[PDB]
Amino acid sequence: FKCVNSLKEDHNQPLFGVQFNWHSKEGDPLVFATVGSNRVTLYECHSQGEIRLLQSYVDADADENFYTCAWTYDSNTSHPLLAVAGSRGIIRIINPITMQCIKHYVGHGNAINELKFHPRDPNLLLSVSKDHALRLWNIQTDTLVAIFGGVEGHRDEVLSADYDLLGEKIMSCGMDHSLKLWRINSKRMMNAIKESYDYNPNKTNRPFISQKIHFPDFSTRDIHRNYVDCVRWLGDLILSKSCENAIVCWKPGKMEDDIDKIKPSESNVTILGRFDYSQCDIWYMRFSMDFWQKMLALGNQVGKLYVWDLECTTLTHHKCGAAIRQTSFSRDSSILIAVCDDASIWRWDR
Ligand SMILES: CS(=O)(=O)c1ccc(-c2cnc(NCc3cccc4c3CCO4)n3cnnc23)cc1
Repeated sequence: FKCVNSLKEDHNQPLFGVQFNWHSKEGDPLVFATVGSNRVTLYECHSQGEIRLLQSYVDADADENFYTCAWTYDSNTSHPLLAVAGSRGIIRIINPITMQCIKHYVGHGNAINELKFHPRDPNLLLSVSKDHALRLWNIQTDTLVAIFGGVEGHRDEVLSADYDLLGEKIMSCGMDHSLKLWRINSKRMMNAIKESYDYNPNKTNRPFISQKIHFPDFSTRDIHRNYVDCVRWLGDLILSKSCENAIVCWKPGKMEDDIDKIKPSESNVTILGRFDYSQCDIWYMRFSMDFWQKMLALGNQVGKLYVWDLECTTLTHHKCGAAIRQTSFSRDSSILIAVCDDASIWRWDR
């Protein structure tokens, strides 16, 4: 990788999130979104390192702080859509052509830390909050499918979550040092998703009733000893990090235990590997993987970018010295974008 371009957003506030749109066809524009302050901005990647500003969404509330964004598509037209959320605890669905808000969802009792779309169903949106819960929404029928939390749920702010390859289960993590598994291919959850598609408030005077999921299907606090701020699946294995200068590769149960045989009472975990690094000991730093899960990237608090081949390279620039909060690879893994605390954006080409 070589640094081919850099820019700074006029607001001068930290950029907390970045995502390339992985739903665009080959030959169509390569676009990424950034979130920081009360803004969402779209950019296009052109040849010879060129980055073109497309449009921006500026929230009516000057005190809103966006923390996360995620891309999906309309199941009938295949047109892209962008979801954004932050400190207000309000989810906004944005049309990327006009950069206008189509609709919004209220409900979480505090800030939203991460948004993720289901890998098979573009209408199923997962949100994780400071209110200690996860929520699953159906954005086609505007319904709240389920709330994951309660008696055996997280006992402090939830920081991250990820669906597995097929979207049969979710792993969540947060300030309580725990990683919790929630199966969504159960008879109860499959029926609830089916019912959310049948609901229409114009054909009944009764409200849609959400599932209250009080119990996870697995839980551990034995991987990290501080806030767990990023989790991703790697097949049936899990990659997770805290502020302790390592990404840990682990699995529930003993070495030969199959993930789908794991019982909620499972007391063991198996450590498989560790990715060690330096100067990344502050809260709120995300790692990412490329589409094919062959590359892993993480920025540090002094502007250095670490890249591992999953099948370590340190990327540095004399003008890049602020904390790198999140990174994103283009679908073909030829471009890597990094966003910083000083509102700067960095483009690395392979
Ligand atoms: C410049 S400062 O004032 O020191 C500062 C630093 C960080 C944050 C901050 C960042 N991001 C999140 N939330 C979502 C997010 C964004 C990125 C990575 C990440 C997560 C959750 C896990 O990892 N924040 C939620 N509440 N505060 C923050 C706020 C102020």
